[PDB]
Amino acid sequence: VPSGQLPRQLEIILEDDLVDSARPGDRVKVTGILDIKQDSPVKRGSRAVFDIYMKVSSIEVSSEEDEKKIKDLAKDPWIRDRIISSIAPSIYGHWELKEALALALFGGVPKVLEDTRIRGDIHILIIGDPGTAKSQMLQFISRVAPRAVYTTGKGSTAAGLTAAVVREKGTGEYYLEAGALVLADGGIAVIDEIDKM
Amino acid sequence: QIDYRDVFIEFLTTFKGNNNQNKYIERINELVAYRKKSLIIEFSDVLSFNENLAYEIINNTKIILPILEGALYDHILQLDPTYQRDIEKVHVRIVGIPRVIELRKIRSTDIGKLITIDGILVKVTPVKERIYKATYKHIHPDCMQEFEWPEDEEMPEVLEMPTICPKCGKPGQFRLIPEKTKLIDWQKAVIQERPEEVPSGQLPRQLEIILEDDLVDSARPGDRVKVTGILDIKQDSPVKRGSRAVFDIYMKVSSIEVSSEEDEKKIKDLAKDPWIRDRIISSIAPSIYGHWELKEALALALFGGVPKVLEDTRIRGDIHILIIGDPGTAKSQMLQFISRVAPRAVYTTGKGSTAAGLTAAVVREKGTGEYYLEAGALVLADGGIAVIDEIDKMRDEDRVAIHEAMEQQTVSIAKAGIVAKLNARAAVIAAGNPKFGRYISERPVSDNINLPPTILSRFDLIFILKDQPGEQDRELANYILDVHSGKSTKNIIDIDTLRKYIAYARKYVTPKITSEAKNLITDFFVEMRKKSSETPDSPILITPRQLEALIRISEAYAKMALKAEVTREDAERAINIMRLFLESVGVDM
Amino acid sequence: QIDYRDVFIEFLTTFKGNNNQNKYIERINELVAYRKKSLIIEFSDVLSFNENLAYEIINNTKIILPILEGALYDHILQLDPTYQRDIEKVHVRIVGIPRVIELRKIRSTDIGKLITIDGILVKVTPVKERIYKATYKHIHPDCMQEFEWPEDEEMPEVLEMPTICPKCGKPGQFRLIPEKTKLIDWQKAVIQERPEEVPSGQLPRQLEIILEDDLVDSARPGDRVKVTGILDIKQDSPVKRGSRAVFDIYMKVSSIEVSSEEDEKKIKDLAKDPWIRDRIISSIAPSIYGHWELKEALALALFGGVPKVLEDTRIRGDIHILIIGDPGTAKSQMLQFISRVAPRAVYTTGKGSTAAGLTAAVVREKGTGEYYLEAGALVLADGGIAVIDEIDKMRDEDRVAIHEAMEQQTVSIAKAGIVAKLNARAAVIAAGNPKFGRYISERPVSDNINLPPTILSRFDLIFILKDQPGEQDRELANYILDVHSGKSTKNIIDIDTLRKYIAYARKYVTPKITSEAKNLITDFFVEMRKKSSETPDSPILITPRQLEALIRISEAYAKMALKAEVTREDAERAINIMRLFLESVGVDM
DNA sequence: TTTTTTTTTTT
Ligand SMILES: [Mg+2]
Ligand SMILES: [Mg+2]
Ligand SMILES: [Zn+2]
Ligand SMILES: [Zn+2]
Repeated sequence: VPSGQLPRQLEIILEDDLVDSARPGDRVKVTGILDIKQDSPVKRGSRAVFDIYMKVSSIEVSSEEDEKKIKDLAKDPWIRDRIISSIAPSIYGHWELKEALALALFGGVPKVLEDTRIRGDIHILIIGDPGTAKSQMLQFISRVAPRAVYTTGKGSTAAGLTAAVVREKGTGEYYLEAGALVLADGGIAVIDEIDKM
Repeated sequence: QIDYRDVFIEFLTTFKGNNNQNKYIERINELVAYRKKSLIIEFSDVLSFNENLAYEIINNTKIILPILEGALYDHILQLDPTYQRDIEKVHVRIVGIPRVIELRKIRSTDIGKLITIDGILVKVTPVKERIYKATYKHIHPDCMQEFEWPEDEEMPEVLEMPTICPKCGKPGQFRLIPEKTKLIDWQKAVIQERPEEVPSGQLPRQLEIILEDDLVDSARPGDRVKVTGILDIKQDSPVKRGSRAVFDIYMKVSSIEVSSEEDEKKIKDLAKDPWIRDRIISSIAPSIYGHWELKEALALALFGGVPKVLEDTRIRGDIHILIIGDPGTAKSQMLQFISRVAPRAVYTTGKGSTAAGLTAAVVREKGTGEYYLEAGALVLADGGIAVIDEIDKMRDEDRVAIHEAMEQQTVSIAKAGIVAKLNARAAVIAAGNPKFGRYISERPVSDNINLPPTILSRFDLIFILKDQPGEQDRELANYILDVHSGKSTKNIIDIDTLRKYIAYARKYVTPKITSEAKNLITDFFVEMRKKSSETPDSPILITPRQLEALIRISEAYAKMALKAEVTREDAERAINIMRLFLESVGVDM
Repeated sequence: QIDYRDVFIEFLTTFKGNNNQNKYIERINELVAYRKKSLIIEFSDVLSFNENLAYEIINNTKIILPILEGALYDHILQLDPTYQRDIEKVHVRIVGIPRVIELRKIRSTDIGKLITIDGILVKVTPVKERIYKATYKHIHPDCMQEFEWPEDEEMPEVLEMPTICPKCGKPGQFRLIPEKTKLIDWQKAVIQERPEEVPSGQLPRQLEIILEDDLVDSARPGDRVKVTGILDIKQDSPVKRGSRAVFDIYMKVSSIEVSSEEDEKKIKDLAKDPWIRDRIISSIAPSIYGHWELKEALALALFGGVPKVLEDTRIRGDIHILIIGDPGTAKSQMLQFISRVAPRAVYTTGKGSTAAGLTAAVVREKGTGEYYLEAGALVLADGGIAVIDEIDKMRDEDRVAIHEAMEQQTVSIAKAGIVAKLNARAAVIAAGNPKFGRYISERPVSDNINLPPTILSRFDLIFILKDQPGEQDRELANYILDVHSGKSTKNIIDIDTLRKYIAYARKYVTPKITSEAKNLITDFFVEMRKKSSETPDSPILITPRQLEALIRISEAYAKMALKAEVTREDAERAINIMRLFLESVGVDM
């Protein structure tokens, strides 16, 4: 996005076996043919201006050499120390906090019992004086995690965190839109300035 | 090709059941007895009897289904002619189709084929009428003729009127004649996929289903059902131009399954054991050890007392239980167990789910602005059990209205020009955290749960759960890890058998109070009042509501053993459990 | 086919009533005398006279009702020639049809047959006009012709215009002529099923009914009614293209019954008892033990005083009662009994207890975006009794909003560009708990009640209920257990005849004050004022409102015995009950 | 319903 501008959007069409090939919030690479979009041909009067939409032919989300590379890293006896040392390299100190943040990236193993369920996710709360690089680390966590969402207490609403009802004015229909917590399912949700929410 | 009508008729009359009893004839006779007009058959039986017939049903259901219905109708009228002039069309429905498709996996290849879907009902529209054979009159000064426009064909889902009068061969204006128009019952429902099968990070899908004829009002909203039928593309408005060559898909329901005499025999047999009362206590929440007093109370709540309806007043028969447990005391384990074991239960929190927190609310219409009513948690749980976790942070509006619903079991509205009264006869089981994090023994109960003392008097029993760091910690730690690995106890009753046991007792047992039980309860209540009077700072008010609790608790014990009357033993147990409750809150009984 | 109008005319004259008085002959006379234009026929008197006439009326209702009505019109014409050119068409109403169908059980087969439905009226639209015979003029320079479009046929519900002029056989445009158009009165109302028949966990359903001609304004919302007629499909917007061959169901009302000379005889017989006052008091909440003085007060509020309307002022005639008591003192149970026996009552416990919900609310009409008033609890209770529960839990700023309603019996709103006044002539009965939940004898009376003196002066009687344990618990426990055992008190006036007695007394008895009663009331008021001046610490102000409370109470006692004037004994009873109220608040006399 | 600024009544 250029300076002082808002992000742009494009409409894509998935057909046949390409449906349900991705989830919202994913970074994708999409290939296909561009075409102009027609929606109300009968609406005569000016409006000789059309929008462009993409006709998808193949979609990629986000492999053998990498797996070999990963296995070699795990062979080092001090791999755990290397991983901790790699969390926010630009921050001095805070070794205990860095160690805990590494654990939350991996997490535990969920367990389904006879009656109840045990979560595998780890929740971390940080309280610190201003200027202690709390926000710098959280920015790093949201960038290194395979799936993460960064939110702020003041810039978030209850509807925007769980699900927002969108009335389809074209047909007068109600349907849900995924919120921040839903989009972070299976990942990490990062909340800054939780005390100010 | 081969006429299966003869095969179908002999199959029904010569079906070897569990003992070759020909159960299909039995239900056919039952159908004639009550004029049910709908016969259901199992696909497994058809396949076992003649797999060739089964394949035709599952492959060409569009063509051969009316053929089979005609053969069945002829057999029914031949067996009994009185069925005529009452039902002109019988219905045959297939269940247990092996072609099961997940809701999210439906594609274009499944359109027009017989498939079955499993899901949850969310919305049900009121019953309406659909035209399948209309009658029209040509308004042209020379015609004055009446005719049925959809000639030799059923009226499609799209209402269309003739352009040229068939009788006079002229165009013009046509008027519908409702008096000579055939109608069929029509209902629309929405089915939603279960949360278990929803992929991660995605919203649940929905599907529109249409119920017609006797299938209307076959399932209350919020029930897990299995639906079988045909898929088709919806046509909301075919005359709407604007491209949009895409369409949704809906389902024409042909058979719906929701979720015995032998059970009643085994239920009565299960009650023959004189130790049945203690067995039921053990069967409650087998995962958690100890907490026998709390387990005993929950068993009484499920059975409940017998409500009294008099000429001028109504007396509550439900039993309300309050649990105040420290954090980490696993107060949500049996609460989840209670919901599963209860035949009808509603799970919610203090704030509720919708705008109507617990009792009810009045909401303006989004489209028209008209005022209507929305049922709360208590109303939706009428006749069952309402499990309300986290009772201590209910809405401020409900903090006053709950007084009437908890005692009079009614919700009264006199707002925005609407006067209404809704029944709320539901037993309430609620859990709340202490207002100071950890419970304080020396302090009273009112200043420990953050509720008005009036509400406390409306609860039959109150129990306090404390996480005492005693010797049990080692056992508790081992117990917690054993639950992680997996373990179970023995000599209990499964939830499935227990659930029907409670349902049977609540429908056929109405215990009566005897003189011996009457005298025992009277003496204890007088004794209760004296003890509270002596203490000038009693932590719990002893009101006449307590006397009603003794009657209700004692009746539950008799209902627990399917007793016709209440005896001394039932009264003695009722007194003892109340004595423990007074000790728990810190009253020297 | 044979005719029956001769038998119908014969039945109207040859039928013998209970005493062979030929009421239908008398009923015809009343119809002619008052130009009633509508006649009511009981179905139980038709099959008894001729069973054959009963079935044809039920079955072929469409093609036999106009025939019978036409014959009756000729019978009236000879009975009174002047009835002509006053009422051109007459109507006959049939009630007590054996075909009664529950609202939820209506299906396709029930359309087109005479049925009966019992329910509750919730809303009525204002009276309108419907065209059943239109007159048109062809706007085409050649034609200039006027005609009635629907020939030999009543104009359908859908407004249809001619396409070809019958006078000239040419197309064009036509102009309606309102001056030559025949109209019929039209009204729409919505009926709701009673809560008794609503299934548990479900919201009540509604049905739309149409009242036409003299049936308009025959009932008001909130009334239990029994309606008879024919169902039909609703063609609200037939011009709406877009498929949707699904139609709703509405009801064409033929007769309506709301909620008898024999009742008057029964009521008058009851008043002959010298101890009728005692019997009425004993009949108030028989299931509640004790509280005799509170039961006496509740009886007075049900009957009330005599409002005075003068050329310059209006004087309140209603009686207001306030009850303060400890929890579990049967306050809510007794209040619920009032709503059952009162002809019109409104209940409000926790929801709608705000200022807007109690008197009136200004709501934005989303149809046009403007503002209009919505009736509150007190306005909806006009002419009846308003019951308020948990008054002590109401906010003080919300509670003061009813000061004008309790005394001036009007509600005035000046908000958001709306200035309006509404009538709120209702009796207010309120219940609540003391300041500290339970009454404390150590604290004075003033802080125990915790209410401003301004609102206390508006209550005619105030009672304090104390739950003090003692020797009466055994009697209370025995009485409660006896109630649970099914035992009931005898020699008690039951519910429905008590409701009739109160309704008759309120609208037919107007006692007047005599000279004997004037002296007794004046003397007590002077004595009461002196006692109040003696003690300045009293929590109750003795204002002139108290003097009028004595007048209102004394009139109610006379009205309770169907007496035409207030005598010495009635004044003495009013003074006696006033003494107890003063003693109940610590004001000795 | 949803975020927004606004005057208003009422949560
Ligand atoms: Mg920061
Ligand atoms: Mg009460
Ligand atoms: Zn024609
Ligand atoms: Zn003409």
